Amino acid sequence: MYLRITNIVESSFFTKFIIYLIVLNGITMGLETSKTFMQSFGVYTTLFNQIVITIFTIEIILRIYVHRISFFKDPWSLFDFFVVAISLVPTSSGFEILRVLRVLRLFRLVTAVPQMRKIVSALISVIPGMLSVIALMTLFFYIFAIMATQLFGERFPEWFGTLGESFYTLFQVMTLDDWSNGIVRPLMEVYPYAWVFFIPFIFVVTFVMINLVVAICVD
Amino acid sequence: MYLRITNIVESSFFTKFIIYLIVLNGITMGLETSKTFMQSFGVYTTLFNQIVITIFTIEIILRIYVHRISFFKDPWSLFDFFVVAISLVPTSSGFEILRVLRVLRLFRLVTAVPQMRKIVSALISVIPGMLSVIALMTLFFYIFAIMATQLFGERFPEWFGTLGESFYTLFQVMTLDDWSNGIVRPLMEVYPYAWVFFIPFIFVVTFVMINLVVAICVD
Amino acid sequence: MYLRITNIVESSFFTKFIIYLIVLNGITMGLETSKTFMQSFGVYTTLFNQIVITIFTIEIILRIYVHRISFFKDPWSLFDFFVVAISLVPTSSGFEILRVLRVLRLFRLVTAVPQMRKIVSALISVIPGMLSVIALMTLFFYIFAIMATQLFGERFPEWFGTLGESFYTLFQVMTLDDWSNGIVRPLMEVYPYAWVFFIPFIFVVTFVMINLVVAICVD
Amino acid sequence: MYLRITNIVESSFFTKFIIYLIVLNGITMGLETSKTFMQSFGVYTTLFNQIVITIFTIEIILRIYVHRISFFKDPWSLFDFFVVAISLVPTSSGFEILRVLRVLRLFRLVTAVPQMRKIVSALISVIPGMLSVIALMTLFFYIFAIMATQLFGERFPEWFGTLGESFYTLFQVMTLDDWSNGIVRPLMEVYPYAWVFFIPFIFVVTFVMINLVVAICVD
Ligand SMILES: [Ca+2]
Ligand SMILES: [Ca+2]
Repeated sequence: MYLRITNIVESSFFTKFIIYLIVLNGITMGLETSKTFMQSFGVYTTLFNQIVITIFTIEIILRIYVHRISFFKDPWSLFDFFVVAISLVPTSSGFEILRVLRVLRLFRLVTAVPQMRKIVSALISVIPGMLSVIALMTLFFYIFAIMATQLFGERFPEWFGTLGESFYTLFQVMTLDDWSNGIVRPLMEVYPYAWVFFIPFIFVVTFVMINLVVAICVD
Repeated sequence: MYLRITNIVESSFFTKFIIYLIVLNGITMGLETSKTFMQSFGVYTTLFNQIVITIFTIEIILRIYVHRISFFKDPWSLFDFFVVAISLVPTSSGFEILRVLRVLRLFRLVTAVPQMRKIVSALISVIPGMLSVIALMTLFFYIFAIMATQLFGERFPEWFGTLGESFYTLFQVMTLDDWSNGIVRPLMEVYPYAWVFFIPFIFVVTFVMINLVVAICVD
Repeated sequence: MYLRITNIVESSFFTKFIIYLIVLNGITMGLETSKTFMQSFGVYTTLFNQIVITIFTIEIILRIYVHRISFFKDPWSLFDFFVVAISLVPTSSGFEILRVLRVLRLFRLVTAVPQMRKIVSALISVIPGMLSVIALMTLFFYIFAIMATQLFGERFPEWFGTLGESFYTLFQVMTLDDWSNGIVRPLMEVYPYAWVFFIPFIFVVTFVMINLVVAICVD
Repeated sequence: MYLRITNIVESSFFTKFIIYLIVLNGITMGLETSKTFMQSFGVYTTLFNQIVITIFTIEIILRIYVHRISFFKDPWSLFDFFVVAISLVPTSSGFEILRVLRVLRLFRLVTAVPQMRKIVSALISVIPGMLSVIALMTLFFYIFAIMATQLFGERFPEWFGTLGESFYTLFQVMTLDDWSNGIVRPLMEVYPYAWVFFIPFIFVVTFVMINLVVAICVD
């Protein structure tokens, strides 16, 4: 029976049928957003919803008999498994995020289309050539986050009171978002020289980030 | 008479007479902005306006009897057609944006001049080699916009209350506009972990957006 | 006496004497900033100022004998004339900006030192290849600035009340400064659809500005 | 004994032992952040800290005999000296930044891993090409900061008023952070024309900053 189902699975119709469900399920989830619609046709939806999840487990079952180990060595295949997996966990217990993480299956539209796969892969492929710099910054954030936590966290515990909080605030300064009136101008009402910590922080981080951009505009 | 007018239409005079009118009506529209100027000379500029609107229809009419099918296959011409059409809809009824969309005619200075046309066309032509990315992002915004609506909509309806709202807020974070003090920090007073949703959303959206830019400098 | 002075002006010493004065007057103008310093050594620095302005007029006078009509055809040369001239206008009457515009002479340190000159020129040379785009946008701003004034200026005169105000506000959106909480979210409390004007406004203007930068990396 | 130690120091084990310390002292510093952790293991960590500081001075001493003059002509080595030196100052009176600057030793993880060194060096190497621009800008900032102080600092001393305050505010405008609502809109309530000073300032400073980025993407 193997070669029977291998022909079914590898069949263009099969793929296109899967893709069709995604674009239907995608549209369905955006409708699940309307509190009105759910009162009207929620039943219709949750069942259509459960159907797809059944169908998707079947597909993932089929997809593995026809690839075995070649499957679990495929990023795209793995993705799909782990996504449908999520959607499998019952509609209760644990963390209310699971019910919500279900919408991640809409990313299957990416996986089930090569043109998308192509673009994502083009994108991802740039990452390893960034890890040298990324690592550098992460070391950097970590060093300053620590300095900040012990320089400002006592008078300013919202922003710097904790290693995590300093990390967040330092990130915010890096995105340059409301950084002066929002953070440093205040900080300075107590610590006049805080500009000595943040202007340099800003130069370094902005400089590095520009280098990172030109680095990707060469490869 | 065909060749008589085909020789009038193609005439440098005719074309430069059009450009001359555009720059006048352009100037006249910035004057119509002034409450003071409209008092005293309202009728001047209202007549002068209706005058030009005729002249432009006459032209667009003449322009067709010379080009027929060729004219309804010229981007720049179709434009000119539709932009005059809008300017034709009676100063009443329906929507009042039509009185305001009439200012779109000043975009004719772009069509009716090659130097401008060159640059516009240059710009536009970059778009198709972005749609792969643009598609990806729209799918992404749609996914996260759904998650946000069903994670923050209840306590924060102004910002995430509706699928559209989340789209708006998500756009806003993407432009990095006032995103932390103002959206995420407030959010965190209730949802300590909201940072888990927004830092990743930001990395992705900004990474992708950098790629899209380096894409446009490899062409 | 011509050849005598053509050896005074063209000399190394002359030039390096001029440069020495600039860096001295420059330092002197940062000290004129302190109200303290002025209550002590203010007389010193006002004379020192008039002194330098004398010395500078002598030089520019000299410079013209040695160069005649060739001088008024050098960008850098014309500049120094204009800048020194501004510095000549009596410490009274008309506008006080003239007293303030005097500090523009410190731009002579650029005019009168190569490499600066080189770099400035490097930069300016990039401009003409932007004029097509620049022009394009200025038409675009103008069109929307008009549109906004008549869509939003009645309920929101601070921001869109005058054509000029719209230009300012529209500029501000383009710099993406506080555009959503500061301007559009408010606007929407009255004009729910205002998002239809600003998101498109923002795509266009951002897109364009990206191209203009990609252009400057082609040239 | 020279060649004995030159075989100890130059040894892989020596280096990898140093790296192993950094990553441990690094971890230990992120824990010294916790107020809880200090109340339980504070003594453990302060001793461990004093220890590592010795180990690093022993190393730095060893490192010097094996290299002599070649060491004080190595950037990376000098660094390690100064960084360790800072950590050497007696945890006591004087400034308190010295206790905080101690966390700078984690930058040794950069100095003592060739993969970091490379990337850092790759970055630093870009700086010389920028000094022509960097100089230009500093001159520019200096000129406008002075103008601003004498134009706006009487009514707006928080922001201007001091040559330094202007510098800061001008920096802020350049990062474009809250520049319109936060600064220029207010200024205009008193000085209607302040826009004539800040819009050009913004064009120029952002122009320059674009050219600088393009110059780095070509070298
Ligand atoms: Ca802001
Ligand atoms: Ca901002």
